[PDB]
Amino acid sequence: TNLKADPEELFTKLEKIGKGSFGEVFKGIDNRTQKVVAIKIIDLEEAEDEIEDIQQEITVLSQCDSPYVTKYYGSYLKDTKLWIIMEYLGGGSALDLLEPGPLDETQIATILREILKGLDYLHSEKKIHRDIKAANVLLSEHGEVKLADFGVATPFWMAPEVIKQYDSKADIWSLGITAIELARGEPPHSELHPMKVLFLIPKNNPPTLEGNYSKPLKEFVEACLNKEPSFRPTAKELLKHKFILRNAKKTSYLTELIDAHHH
Ligand SMILES: CNc1ncc2cc(-c3ccc(-c4cccc(C)n4)cc3Cl)c(=O)n(C[C@H]3OC[C@H](N)CO3)c2n1
Repeated sequence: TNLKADPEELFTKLEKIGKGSFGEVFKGIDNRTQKVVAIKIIDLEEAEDEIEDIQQEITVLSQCDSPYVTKYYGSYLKDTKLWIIMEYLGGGSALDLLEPGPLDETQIATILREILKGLDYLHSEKKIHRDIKAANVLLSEHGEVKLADFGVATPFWMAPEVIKQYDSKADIWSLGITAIELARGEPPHSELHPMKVLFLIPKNNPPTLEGNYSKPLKEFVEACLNKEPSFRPTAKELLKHKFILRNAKKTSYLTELIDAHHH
């Protein structure tokens, strides 16, 4: 977290690539290497109790060294603005890639498998992602799949025990919801007011995947979406799930999904 270096000099800020947590995010250029980066700019005068959450997310990202976690390159403070520099992933989010139409089960399994590799990494490091969902899964222009936007230490992807106040198995529930989101376009209860969903997730039976999907995909979802966390499999075990093994293919095939999105 460098305090003398000037980030206007080190980076060229390009177009906004969305609003993230706590500030605007820009495509940018590292002027020394010409590599494309993602730049989040947070106004610290506009942040109340958020500054502690920002620092905690920086710390966690700095401790991750995995091809399945968006890389953190550093941060800078210029007058009142914190610049956070991260790996730029040109494929967009998995949520973005749902827009042209439905994924097939090969694409779903490939994305889930790469998410599981990230979760296996994090849980083996004694970390919890805490916000697994399609919008937080970023793809490189080559089809590599990475996790982003860790949750701080909207309810639709939250495990019931998280809502009732848990461990890494909460990520497995969120993965199940993400599986449904990748199959259907949106999570269970997405039509409902969030405050309704807050009491439905604890109260109701767990969601199931409805529609003409393979039984292994439906069983993948069911295994993740058990109200009892100890009954959920680990990420390691789910990497061997028949749905994953029978359907996932090379990640480079996902470039066809990325091109379809830039139709
Ligand atoms: C479309 N390619 C693409 N490539 C790469 C990144 C990277 C980040 C990123 C993540 C997290 C943070 C970060 C790190 C520590 C603390 C705090 C408070 N934020 C900083 C950035 Cl720079 C991003 O915001 N986006 C955009 C986003 O929009 C929201 C969506 N949920 C995920 O992607 C990216 N987008």
